Amino acid sequence: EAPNQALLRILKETEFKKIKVLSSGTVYKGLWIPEGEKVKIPVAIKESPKANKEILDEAYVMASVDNPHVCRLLGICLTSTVQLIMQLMPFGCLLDYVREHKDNIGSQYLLNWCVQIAKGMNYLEDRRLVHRDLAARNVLVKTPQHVKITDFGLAKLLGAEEKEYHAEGGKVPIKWMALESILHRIYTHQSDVWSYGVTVWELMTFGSKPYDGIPASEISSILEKGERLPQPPICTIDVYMIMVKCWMIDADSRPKFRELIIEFSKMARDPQRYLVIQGDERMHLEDMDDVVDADEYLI
Amino acid sequence: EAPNQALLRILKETEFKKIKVLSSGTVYKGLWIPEGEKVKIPVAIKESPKANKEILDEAYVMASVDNPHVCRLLGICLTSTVQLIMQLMPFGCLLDYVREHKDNIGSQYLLNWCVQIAKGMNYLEDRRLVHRDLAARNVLVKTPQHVKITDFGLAKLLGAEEKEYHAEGGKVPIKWMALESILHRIYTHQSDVWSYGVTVWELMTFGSKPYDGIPASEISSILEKGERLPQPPICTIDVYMIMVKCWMIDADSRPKFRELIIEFSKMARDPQRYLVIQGDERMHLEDMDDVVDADEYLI
Ligand SMILES: COc1cc2ncnc(Nc3ccc(F)c(Cl)c3)c2cc1OCCCN1CCOCC1
Ligand SMILES: COc1cc2ncnc(Nc3ccc(F)c(Cl)c3)c2cc1OCCCN1CCOCC1
Repeated sequence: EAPNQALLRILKETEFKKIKVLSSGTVYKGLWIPEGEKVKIPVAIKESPKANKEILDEAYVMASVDNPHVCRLLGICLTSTVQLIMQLMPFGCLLDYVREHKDNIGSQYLLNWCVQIAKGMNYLEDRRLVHRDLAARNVLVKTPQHVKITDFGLAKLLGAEEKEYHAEGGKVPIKWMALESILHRIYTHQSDVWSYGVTVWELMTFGSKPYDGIPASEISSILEKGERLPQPPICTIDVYMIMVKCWMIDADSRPKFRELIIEFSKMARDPQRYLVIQGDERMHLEDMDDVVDADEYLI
Repeated sequence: EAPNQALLRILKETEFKKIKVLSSGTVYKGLWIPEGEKVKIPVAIKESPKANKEILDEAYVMASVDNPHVCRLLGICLTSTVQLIMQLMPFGCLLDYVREHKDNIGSQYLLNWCVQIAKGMNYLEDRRLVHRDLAARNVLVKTPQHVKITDFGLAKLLGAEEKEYHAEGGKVPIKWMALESILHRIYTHQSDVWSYGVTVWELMTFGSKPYDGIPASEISSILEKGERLPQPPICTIDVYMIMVKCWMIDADSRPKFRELIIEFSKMARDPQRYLVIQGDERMHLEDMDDVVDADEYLI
C-alpha cells in the first residue's frame, strides 16, 4: 500500500546525558539537549549481529508510529553499541504500577486505561500493524492519566493483502495468546484483541498472573476445553462479558478495538456502575526551566 | 442505577455429557457434573458473528436474573461453537403442555400458572427488565406445579431514567404485542402486561392461536377499531375482565403485574368459582443417587 515516510532521527552522543540506571541490557533515565535548541527532554536510553538486527527492526517500527497512546521514539545513536532514545515514562510499566498502588486505584482510572489502550491498539490496526505482545508489562505510564503501548519487539507491519502473519519459531508469551496463535502461529489484529482481554484482566485483578501456577503447555487444551480466566472480584458482569467476548475461539466473533473504545467509554462515563472497588470515591493519584516533554517536542 | 454483580460461570466441556437431542440450532438434554462435587445436574445445552453476539447478550440477561419463576442459566462454554447450559425443564414449554394435556388440566393449575408467571414478570419489572417476548411458547415447565419464564432473546435491561425502549427494526411477534409497540415500537413493562393478557388467553383456550388465520398487518387496525380476543369458553367474566384490562389502549390503565398476582391468587384460592371446566375435581398431573436439581445447586 502507501510509502512509509517516517523520519528516522540519528542523535549525536554528546547531545544526551545519562542520569541514573533504570534496568539491567541497561536502560538509563537521562536528558536529551538537542542542537542548540534551548530545550531539555527527559528520555529513556537503551544501550549479537542478531541483537543489533533486532533492535533496529524495533526502531524501524517505533519510528513508523505516531499516536498519543503508543510509545514515542526520539531517535537512535549509532555509537559502537547502538542506543535507542525514547520518551521517559516516569511511572514505569502499568503492571508494576497497579501492583504497587492497588489501594489507591479507582474505577475511573482502570476504565480510562482500558479506553486508552484500545485507542492505541485501534491506531496500530489502522497502520496494519499486529503487535503480538500486548500485556500490561508492555504498557508505560507517562502519568496516571496517560498510558502508552510499548514493546514492539515481536511486532509485524503487514505488507500487501497479507491478512495474517504466520510466525516462525521463537519464545512467545503463551498466557496472552489467542488460541489460533498458540496452535498454528497465526497472528491478526483479532489475536491482539485476545491479548487485550488478558491485559484488561491483569488490570482488573490489580496485577495478578494469568493462570498462575499452570504450565504453558497445558494452556492449549484448557482453552479448547472452553475454560477461561475467572471473573475478577471488582468486575460487574458488563465488564467481564467484554473480556470473555475477547476470548471467543471464533476470531471474527471477538470485538474490534474500535468497539472496545466505545464500550469502555460508555462505562468510563459512570465508573462505579461497572467496577465495584472498596473506597473508590476517596482515591487520588535542578536546572529545569527548559524542560519539555517529548509530546511537546515536534520536529 | 446499581452495579450488576451477577457472576457469569464458564464451564469446561468435559464437565458435561449430552444425552439426547431435544431440538434442531440443536439443544441437548444432558448432565452437568461439576468439579469433583459429587453432584449431577440435569441440564439443557444449546449449541454468525451476529449469532454469537446474540447468544452472549442473552447469557448476559439470564445471568443477571435470579427468581424461582425465571429460567436458570448455569453457565456458558466457550468451545469453538458457544454452548449455553440451563436448567433442564423436563415437561418442555407450556404451550405444548396445555396442547398435549388439555383433558387433564384443572382450574387450579391454570390459575397457579397465571400467578407464577405474574410473579416472574413482576420480578423482571423490579429489575427494570422489559421482556418483549412473553408468550406461552416462552414458558417452561419444570413440573406441572412449577413454571418459569424463558427466552430472553428480545429482552432489554433499561438503563438510567430510560422509561421505555424504542426498538430498531427486526422480526417481532405481532399477535402478542401492545398496540404502542406495533405502531411506534415502544416497549414498557406495561406492554409486557398486554402480552401477559394474550398468554393467559392462550392458556385459557388450551393452546389455541391468537387471531388464528388473520395476517399480522391487519392486527393494528382491528385493535384500534376496538376489537379483542374473544372470551374463552371456560372463563368466567371475572377472569376475562382481567384479560381485557390488559388490553386497554391506555398503557397506564392496564393492571400492574403486582396487581395481577393479587387478582389471580384470590381466584386460585377458589378455582371452580372462576374457571368452569368439565371434569375438574377428577384431574391429576440410571446412576442417579447424586442427581440434584439446579434449584438446589447454589454456588
Ligand atoms: C521510570 O521507570 C521507567 C521508565 C521508562 N521510561 C521509558 N522507557 C522505559 N523503558 C525502555 C524500554 C525499552 C527501550 F528501548 C527504552 Cl529506550 C526504554 C522506561 C523504563 C522504566 O523502568 C524500568 C523498570 C523498573 N523496574 C525494573 C527492575 O525492578 C522493577 C522495576
Ligand atoms: C424436555 O423438553 C425440553 C426441555 C428443556 N429444558 C430446558 N431448556 C430447554 N430449551 C432451551 C432453550 C434455549 C436454551 F439456550 C437452552 Cl440451553 C435450552 C428445553 C427444551 C425442551 O424441548 C424442546 C421442545 C421439544 N419440541 C420441539 C420439536 O417438537 C415439539 C416439541
